[PDB]
Amino acid sequence: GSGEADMDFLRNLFSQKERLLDELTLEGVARYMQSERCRRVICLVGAGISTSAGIPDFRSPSTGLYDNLEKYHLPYPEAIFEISYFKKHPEPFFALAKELYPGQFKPTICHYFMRLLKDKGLLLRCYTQNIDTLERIAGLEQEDLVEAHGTFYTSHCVSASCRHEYPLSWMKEKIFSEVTPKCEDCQSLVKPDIVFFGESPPARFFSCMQSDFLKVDLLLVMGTSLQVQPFASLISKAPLSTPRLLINKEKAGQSDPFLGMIMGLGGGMDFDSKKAYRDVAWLGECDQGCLALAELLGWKKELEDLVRREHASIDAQS
Ligand SMILES: [Zn+2]
Repeated sequence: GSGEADMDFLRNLFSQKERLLDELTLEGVARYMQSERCRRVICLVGAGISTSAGIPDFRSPSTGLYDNLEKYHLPYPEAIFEISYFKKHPEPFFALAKELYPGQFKPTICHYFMRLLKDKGLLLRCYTQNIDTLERIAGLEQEDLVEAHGTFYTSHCVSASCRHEYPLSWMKEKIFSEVTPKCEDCQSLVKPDIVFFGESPPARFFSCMQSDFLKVDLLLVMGTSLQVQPFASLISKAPLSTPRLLINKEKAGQSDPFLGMIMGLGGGMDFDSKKAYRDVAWLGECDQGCLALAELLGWKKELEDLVRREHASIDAQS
């Protein structure tokens, strides 16, 4: 390949060992988090943090969700999230969005735990797979978040020459009234800032992925398998001394041999080999693990009060 020199040029430009936990347990993590050294925490979260809110298993065809979409005849399943298809045929996506827009679910204990991390100046960043808006509803702000698949909170005209922004109430009204949103300036489609196939993600995603893991003191991985992009790559970016806690129902089994080898060679999770020194798995429901961890930090009541207050505020304002 005559391209190898160019690939070497870029790789050289973009190229980037203590035991800090006294014990590989939740209790050890909680003590570490109270130590001076634990200043910057990154959470990586997936669908398991929202199950307890009632968010459905979207893999199942058996719930409300997709029946309404038969009439559209998609040419392949991903077409509903592909930008060139959306531009010609926006209706299927907007029919799905009607189900997915927030309003019907509240954040979980796990979300509010991340709100406490923010309140306490510990949260460097939350990387989320989810598109349920629950992190934002819990009070994490855009600067706190890298939403891997984007967000329904913000919306923009799709034309690169315009890119007018529209607020959630403007969109939600249109979607609920089954009016396809058009830009008032240029008449192009307006879509929520969900990152479609074929679309560029916000630049800040890469910049955060390239910076944040250089000086992170603790990774909290909740409600996701380790073998999911981009998370597989991001945990292996942390400093070798940085402790990493997984809170999830189950540890995933092996999913592929390249990804598996890569993990093992690259500084993937090691909870229980003879070389284990910094990774902890806590297996159970995300809410239960965050309750437990909060109790260890002396935050039980603060967290309880926060959940109750915020849930009541959602009731009051619905
Ligand atoms: Zn426009």
